[PDB]
Amino acid sequence: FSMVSVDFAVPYHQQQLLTRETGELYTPSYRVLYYFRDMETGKELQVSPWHDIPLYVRDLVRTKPASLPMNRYNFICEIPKWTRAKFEIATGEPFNPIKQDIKNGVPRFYKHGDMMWNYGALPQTWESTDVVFEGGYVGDNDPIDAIEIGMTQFKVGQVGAVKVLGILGMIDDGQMDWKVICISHNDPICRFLKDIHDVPKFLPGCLDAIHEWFRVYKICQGGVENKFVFNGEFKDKSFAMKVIDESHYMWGNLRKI
Amino acid sequence: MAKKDFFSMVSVDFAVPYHQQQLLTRETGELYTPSYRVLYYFRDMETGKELQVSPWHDIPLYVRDLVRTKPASLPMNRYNFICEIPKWTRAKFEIATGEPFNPIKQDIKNGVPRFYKHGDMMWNYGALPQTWESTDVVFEGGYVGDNDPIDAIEIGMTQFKVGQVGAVKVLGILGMIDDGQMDWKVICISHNDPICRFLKDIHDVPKFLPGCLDAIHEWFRVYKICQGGVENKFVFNGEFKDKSFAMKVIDESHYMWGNLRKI
Amino acid sequence: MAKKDFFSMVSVDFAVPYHQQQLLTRETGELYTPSYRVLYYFRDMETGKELQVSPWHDIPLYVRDLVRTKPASLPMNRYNFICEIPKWTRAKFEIATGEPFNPIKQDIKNGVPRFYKHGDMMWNYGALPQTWESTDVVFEGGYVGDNDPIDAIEIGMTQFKVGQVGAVKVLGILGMIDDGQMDWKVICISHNDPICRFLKDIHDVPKFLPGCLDAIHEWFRVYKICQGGVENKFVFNGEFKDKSFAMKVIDESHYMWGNLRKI
Amino acid sequence: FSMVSVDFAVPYHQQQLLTRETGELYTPSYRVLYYFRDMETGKELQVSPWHDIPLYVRDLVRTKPASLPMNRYNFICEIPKWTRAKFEIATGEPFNPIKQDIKNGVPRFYKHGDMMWNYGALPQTWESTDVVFEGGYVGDNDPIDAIEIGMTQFKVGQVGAVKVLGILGMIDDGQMDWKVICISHNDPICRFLKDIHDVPKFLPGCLDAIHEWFRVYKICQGGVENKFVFNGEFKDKSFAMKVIDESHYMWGNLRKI
Repeated sequence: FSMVSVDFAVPYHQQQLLTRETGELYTPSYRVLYYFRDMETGKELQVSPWHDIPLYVRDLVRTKPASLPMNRYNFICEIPKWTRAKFEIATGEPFNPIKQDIKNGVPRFYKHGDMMWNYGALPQTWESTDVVFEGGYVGDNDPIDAIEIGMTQFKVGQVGAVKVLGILGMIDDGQMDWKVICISHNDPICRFLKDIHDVPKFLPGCLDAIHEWFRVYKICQGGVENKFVFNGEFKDKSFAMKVIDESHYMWGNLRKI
Repeated sequence: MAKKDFFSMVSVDFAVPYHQQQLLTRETGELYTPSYRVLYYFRDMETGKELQVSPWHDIPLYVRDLVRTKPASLPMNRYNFICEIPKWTRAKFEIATGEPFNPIKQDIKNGVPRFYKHGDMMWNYGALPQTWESTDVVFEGGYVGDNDPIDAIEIGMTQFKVGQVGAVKVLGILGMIDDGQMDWKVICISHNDPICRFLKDIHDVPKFLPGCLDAIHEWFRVYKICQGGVENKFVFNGEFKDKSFAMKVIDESHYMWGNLRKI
Repeated sequence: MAKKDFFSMVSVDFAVPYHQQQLLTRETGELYTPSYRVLYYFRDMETGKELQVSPWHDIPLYVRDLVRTKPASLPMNRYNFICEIPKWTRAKFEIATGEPFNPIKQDIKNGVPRFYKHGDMMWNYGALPQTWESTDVVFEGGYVGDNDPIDAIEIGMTQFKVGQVGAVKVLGILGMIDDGQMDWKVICISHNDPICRFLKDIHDVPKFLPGCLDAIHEWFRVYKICQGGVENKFVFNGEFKDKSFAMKVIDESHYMWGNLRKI
Repeated sequence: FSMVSVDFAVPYHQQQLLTRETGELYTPSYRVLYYFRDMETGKELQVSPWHDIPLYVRDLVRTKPASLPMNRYNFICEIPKWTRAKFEIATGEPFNPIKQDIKNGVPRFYKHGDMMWNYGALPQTWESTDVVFEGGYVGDNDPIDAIEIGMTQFKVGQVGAVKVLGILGMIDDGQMDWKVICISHNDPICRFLKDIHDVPKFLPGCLDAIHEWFRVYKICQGGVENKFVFNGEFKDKSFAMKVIDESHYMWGNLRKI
């Protein structure tokens, strides 16, 4: 038996993402915490869903065609499909757990209707205010926002691999607020969706509905319609993956500080 | 002055050591002649550096990424599978357990390349890496191992190229006796197949792919008769054991493979 | 002389009477104004002749072809569904049970077209044709019917256009009380959805579309509060009954519809 | 309540196809018989899988887009996927039941290997010898042959709706022997397969393997390779649906006689 092998020692231990809840759901004390459980040792450590969860999903040895491009990102669901309690990552609290946003002293919920798709953020991203985006707007100092459009509803704070399909430039309170469009790698049609122009072929009405909702959800809370760069048009996954890297880079610098 | 920028950078600082490798395959020799070889290499995704590797010892048996985000309550079941004999074909290819870096080559009977006389292999047929069915171990019914990697039959609709590797979900196993030794046939399905997610365990195969398991039992039970030999014997009565049993057999196999290297 | 041409023409001579009809829809009026109408017609697939029809009385409740080739042992479950309120929208459209040929029109509150204040309808919402929930019948918990076609909520990923008709598989039912009367909400899924085949009965919805049934119960239970009213009441405790129960309710409904016409 | 409705009386009763077996499987007495069970009345009548089962699948009222073309044909499986006993419709026996073909006095089985796809015929079709096809070959006086390529294996004599995707002109003993390529309307990928050029995108190797098998299965039974019109090329579904109609027409005339 030839044993000639490239002694490529697998370093680190794989980690298992865990979440825990504390506080009373729908009240201001609710929090979803994240932890890593070493898969060899069993040791747990609290981690930050934002800084510590890989933006890029990778395994040790990639067996897919070197010619096939990569498109597997992690996605942190904040507002599950068919719900309206506005939850968010507490970028201010240690270990950035998920908390429900407070509008007054009262926990916030959308007045317009429900979030009809899983809504959240991509970890290890930062849309900086010191950067200027299309139409000359600056970032809103928050992780990049994502909308995963498959049939299955994620639990609050649930994380999973998605395939980026496109992006929408929404202006929010004077700043750039990209909404990345993506789909769970486990959804039945994930494979038939190659780029943003396929969303209407397989989920007719989905993109119009996403556009319309973000365009007007504030109006009924008193506000005004919202503005979009590119004409409320959805840019494709190439443009979207670029914005995400600019984003990952920006996150990298915030951490070097 | 509505700007509250207080961003906590508290994080568990986990350095991601190693560089991700990209599997690559290259061919040499003339297909269907005895010089044909499929060789495997790794390409450091950082440095671009390539090294030749062994599909048998260097491709992980378990597919794993750096941070698992699936429920900790969901048991793991994603193994790597190396295709040797593509679906719908009959040239017997194999991992060269004796040559350096165990490339894939065509099985030679005398000096003539082998092909199945009975018909074509109707499913992708191959092996699971980092496995070893040791002759020094006695299995069910008192048969020893056959000294080769574990055998696997992936049952999805799509056909793999020769030497193609992919993630599969293990569903069950068949204990066939081949020349006095134990020869497990692990039943799996590509994690990319449209029905992979509805196939939970071996008893679901009949529900979604009726005929499939009978046709696997049958082909393996008689494929040697036409070439002159006898039918083949099976443990458990030609029954397919479920994924739990199958995973234990695969664990045993990976353990033995581990010892094999240490010697 | 190897030609043996003896072709038996013995056959049961079943003449296929009627001509297949093609459903057609046409719109009139200005969308979102009270003049908007969606009208249905049939087009004889032979003669090309068109006739206006009623989406309510003329579209078959049961989808059936001339010779069923599915196992006689497999129970039938393919009903027609008329979409009134598309997935992700909020304009309340309805079948005009009072106008001739019952076209679809937008529901008018005073003289103003209606829209749901609470949010959008997140599933295609509509009715099953040839059904009638009679006021002269007392249902579970002693509530009478609401004098309209049965309500249906189709749960697939794809969104229907207003007034679009399609085959759906019935999976269960919810008994909501609406203004003292019984108001069934039949839960179904398009026969074209990728997971239609894995959804056997109402208890499978939670397994493949977790959240879905809770979100349906909730929206229907509170959608009226914001417009000033009260929460809504449910029979069976807001529980979703399975497809068998749901099919019996639909049969009863089709029977009553039959009487309705005879009068 | 407006009751104005187009009184379009539904005539005939729907029929349920039934099959029964007689004789000993794999011996010469095995036969699969067909019957219709009226769905109202319960009355059963023996029918012929060939003359009595609609070539076109139709329901009373078509609710699909009038713009969407029709492509739902019935398919009678004779040789199930992964098997080798050559069964066939007995075009000579009354009510054309399925019987196993007899090569000598011995029931026939393929020597080459198994039929790897469900193999059968389309009902109400006839490939006449008095007609001349591409390359100038005449028909082989039999129903049109079909290969349904989905993942699920049909039982012997099982009938189901398929979507025609293409066709292959195989020459057999001097005559034209079309092999229609199709897929069960229930297979998971049926919807992604639009035409013959999609078969390689979703089932790579399937068309080459189908070509190769029909090209050589006779060689080992002593014979020679087989010839194909069009260069062993698979024509698309438009050409295939045309051949099927010529076929249905021809069947119609055989019956007027």
